[PDB]
Amino acid sequence: WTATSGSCKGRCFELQEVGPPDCRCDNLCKSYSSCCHDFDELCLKTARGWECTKDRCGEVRNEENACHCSEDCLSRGDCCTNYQVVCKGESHWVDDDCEEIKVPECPAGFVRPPLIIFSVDGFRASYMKKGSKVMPNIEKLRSCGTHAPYMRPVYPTKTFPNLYTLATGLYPESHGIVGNSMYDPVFDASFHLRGREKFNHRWWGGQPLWITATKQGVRAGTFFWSVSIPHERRILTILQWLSLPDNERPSVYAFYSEQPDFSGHKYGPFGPEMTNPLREIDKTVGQLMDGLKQLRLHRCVNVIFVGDHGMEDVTCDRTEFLSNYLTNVDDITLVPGTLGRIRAKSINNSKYDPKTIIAALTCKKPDQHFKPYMKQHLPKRLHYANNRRIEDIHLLVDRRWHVARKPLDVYCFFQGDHGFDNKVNSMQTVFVGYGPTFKYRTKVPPFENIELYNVMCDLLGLKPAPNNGTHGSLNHLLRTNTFRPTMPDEVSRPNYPGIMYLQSEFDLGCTCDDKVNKLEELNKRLHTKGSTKERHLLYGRPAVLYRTSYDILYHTDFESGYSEIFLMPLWTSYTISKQAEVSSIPEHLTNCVRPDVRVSPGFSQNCLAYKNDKQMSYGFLFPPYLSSSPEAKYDAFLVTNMVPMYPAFKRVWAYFQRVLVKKYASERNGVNVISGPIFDYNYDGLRDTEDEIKQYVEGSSIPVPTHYYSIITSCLDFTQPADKCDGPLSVSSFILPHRPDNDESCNSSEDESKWVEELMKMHTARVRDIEHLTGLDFYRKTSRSYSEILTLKTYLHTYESE
Ligand SMILES: *[C@@H]1O[C@H](CO)[C@@H](O[C@@H]2O[C@H](CO)[C@@H](O[C@@H]3O[C@H](CO[C@H]4O[C@H](CO)[C@@H](O)[C@H](O[C@H]5O[C@H](CO)[C@@H](O)[C@H](O)[C@@H]5O[C@H]5O[C@H](CO)[C@@H](O)[C@H](O)[C@@H]5O)[C@@H]4O)[C@@H](O)[C@H](O[C@H]4O[C@H](CO)[C@@H](O)[C@H](O)[C@@H]4O[C@H]4O[C@H](CO)[C@@H](O)[C@H](O)[C@@H]4O)[C@@H]3O)[C@H](O)[C@H]2NC(C)=O)[C@H](O)[C@H]1NC(C)=O
Ligand SMILES: CC(C)c1cc(CNc2ncc(C(=O)N3CCC34CN(S(C)(=O)=O)C4)cn2)cc(OC(F)(F)F)c1
Ligand SMILES: [Ca+2]
Ligand SMILES: [Ca+2]
Ligand SMILES: [Cl-]
Ligand SMILES: [K+]
Ligand code: NA
Ligand SMILES: [Zn+2]
Repeated sequence: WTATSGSCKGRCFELQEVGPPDCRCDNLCKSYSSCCHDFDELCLKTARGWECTKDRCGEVRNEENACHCSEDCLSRGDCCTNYQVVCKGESHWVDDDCEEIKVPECPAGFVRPPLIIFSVDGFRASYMKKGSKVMPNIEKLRSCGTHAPYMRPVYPTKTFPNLYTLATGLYPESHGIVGNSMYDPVFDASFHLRGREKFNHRWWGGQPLWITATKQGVRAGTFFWSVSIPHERRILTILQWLSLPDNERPSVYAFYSEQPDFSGHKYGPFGPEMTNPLREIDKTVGQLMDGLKQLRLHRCVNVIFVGDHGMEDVTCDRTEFLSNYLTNVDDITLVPGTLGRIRAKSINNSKYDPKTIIAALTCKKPDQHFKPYMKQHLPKRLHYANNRRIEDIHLLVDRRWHVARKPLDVYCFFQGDHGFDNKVNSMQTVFVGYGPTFKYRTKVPPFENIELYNVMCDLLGLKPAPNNGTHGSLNHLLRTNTFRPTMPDEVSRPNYPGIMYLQSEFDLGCTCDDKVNKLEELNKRLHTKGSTKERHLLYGRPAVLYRTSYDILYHTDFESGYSEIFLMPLWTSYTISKQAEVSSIPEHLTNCVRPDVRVSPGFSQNCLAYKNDKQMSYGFLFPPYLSSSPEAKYDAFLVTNMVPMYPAFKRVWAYFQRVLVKKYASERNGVNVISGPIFDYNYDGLRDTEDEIKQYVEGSSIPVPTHYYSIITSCLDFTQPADKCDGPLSVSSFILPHRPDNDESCNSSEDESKWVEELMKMHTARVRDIEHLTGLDFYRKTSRSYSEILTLKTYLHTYESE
């Protein structure tokens, strides 16, 4: 109930929301159907339009007008944004030369530069270049401020998940807004893009920027705008707020445009009808900047120009239909479109079996334009699993396509859509930062939108709530207010075991044909005490950030941190130069596993368990194929370098180790590799404790990894070899799912050179993803600044063209 007979006079776009049934005058009142009767009359004025003309200059204030051209408008803060241009001979902001903003130039009484977040829906990254001739205000922002070639959204590349990620610094699985529609089975309720349930506060987790600000004494304008409030009125309202007295004036604001998304859906990302929406957004930016300039705030305010996601070409005819695959199609509910989520239509159907569904959807047509996944098997880079609102069965849809349940659901209207995998080029969006706190004419590398919350906090002097950004990885965007973190302290120090066990103490069912001089006797002791470690451990040993028991093991070709709890390495580190040679496994060592006399039988794997486990085999973290010499090759067969691997995954691993590592050393002028296992049985993106492990090698305490990682590092200047690099580093990484079949790869019956690399690209990862999953902290000893290292740890190699 709304008692809509109260008044909005003197309350237009009130910041504090007032409780029902009292009628509201805030920028959302229309969305709750709850505005006072006189709201449109008093707060949505339109008379005489949005521009001064020559004849209105110096007019008598008439309060019916949309904006004013009278002499008192600047003091009042309600001039049309072109007032000084038309009436005082001033120039438009876009026609002024760019001049470096070295310090905030703010009116007296401003305690910090304000921040305005100018958010644009569906603004694809390539619009900055392709639409540059029709967007001169945006282009001036871009070239005079700090910009990135693109900004990576979160998955799914939908509106609310991205806007709310921007607000919180959280992945959708953590903030809770996991799609543009959702079913929460605990609440037994549904969330939709349209409608009222989305306003319930229980959907929205974490702490958004406006709350972070309020709790720390920084006032915020309201970020949300009802669709009917015209853009010009949004701008004028922000300008009015900025004219408030010091004690009432907010320090943070958001503008939102529904364009160019709204047109992009109808015409495609580059349809000829797209030029006008881009022109109109540019005009709006112009209105803000002229507006700020009249108030003497154009060298005071930090402005962020940012999109939620891009836009792809998608039409009705590129729809896949589950009714072409499933005979049971009416026993499921599909969340459809550019992704798919499946659950049982009824939870009382005991016949519904997800395994049969997955199987019926797997590699059934030769060009199938979606791939089914259990959500825990999705690429870890998507961070799209640890929420009850994400259905167990997921469909990753190819770019340019839709999935639907039946043809009747689709009957064409639209030519554009978004929602796909967040590494897809067409889904990329924009970032520009302009103002005293940003750098001047600076280009920064692409970065993820999860990082911006921290930076917005830095811009405002706020302490960010716990989030998924890596605070300091974006310090290179900022002139000042940088955040200078310290490296996490190591929690467990390693043991450095010497030779402590006799060969006959081991009864492991392991066999090796190895019963085979003082020059090379002292030479091999030094290799075991760590004499080559500077070659293979380039950036220091990783730090263990949790309580555990482990050992450092040195060898000629590799160093490892061996866990006595998980009975295998947490990490193995080695360097392969450009000139290194690949050799084969000699016949005398094919099923060789040798006890490691530094490590007790009781903290060692055993071969018998693998013999008994008919499903599980084993591989090696340091590849025997890349041993430096025949004598060094025996080290690769130590039981302490062994890890459990399904024979299907061994095809992947073997191709990586035997072919790809050498290929990368050739291309990159050497590589350093760190590899190891990951255990994430509860799909939370975080390292499992021992008691979370759901699968062991039969009859043993040897835990089975869910994934295997590798971090491949070299010199960014590839004319310098990886091991003698003076400057910045280059990295690519992977987190490969450790699966007993290759059902994920439809071409896996062919040679590994036709399908393994494609799998690995799909499972590309950031170093920081691996850190969360392992509790390790890498790159502890470089000669680089820590912030530069944090940037490197957040890099994702996407394998998309420019
Ligand atoms: C990305 O960054 C984020 C933010 O840092 C990381 O997420 C954090 O991860 C922490 C580690 O998992 C997690 O810590 C837990 O918090 C529990 C209290 O949580 C409530 O309070 C906080 C603070 O206000 C709030 O943030 C939480 O909000 C979540 O839940 C609400 C719904 O209630 C959602 O609206 C919101 O979206 C959010 O959901 C997300 O997180 C939850 C988990 O908290 C997921 O289940 C959701 O799917 C979704 O992802 C909460 O309102 C606290 O109770 C936990 O403590 C248990 O475990 C510890 C182990 O140390 C144990 O010692 C404790 O005693 C306790 O155990 C008991 O409970 C167990 C579980 O019921 C039980 O099994 C045992 O037997 C014990 O009796 C724990 O400290 C923190 O909440 C979230 N925060 C957020 C915002 O998500 C995230 O990890 C990062 N991601 C990556 C990849 O790095
Ligand atoms: C960049 C960050 C800081 C941010 C900006 C804004 C900006 N303001 C805003 N205002 C209204 C809408 C809106 O209405 N949008 C989107 C789809 C729909 C909903 N429908 S509709 C009106 O048809 O129901 C269009 C969207 N953005 C909001 C925001 O909060 C949030 F994440 F929760 F969104 C965060
Ligand atoms: Ca959008
Ligand atoms: Ca986990
Ligand atoms: Cl969705
Ligand atoms: K076996
Ligand atoms: Na296959
Ligand atoms: Zn859209």
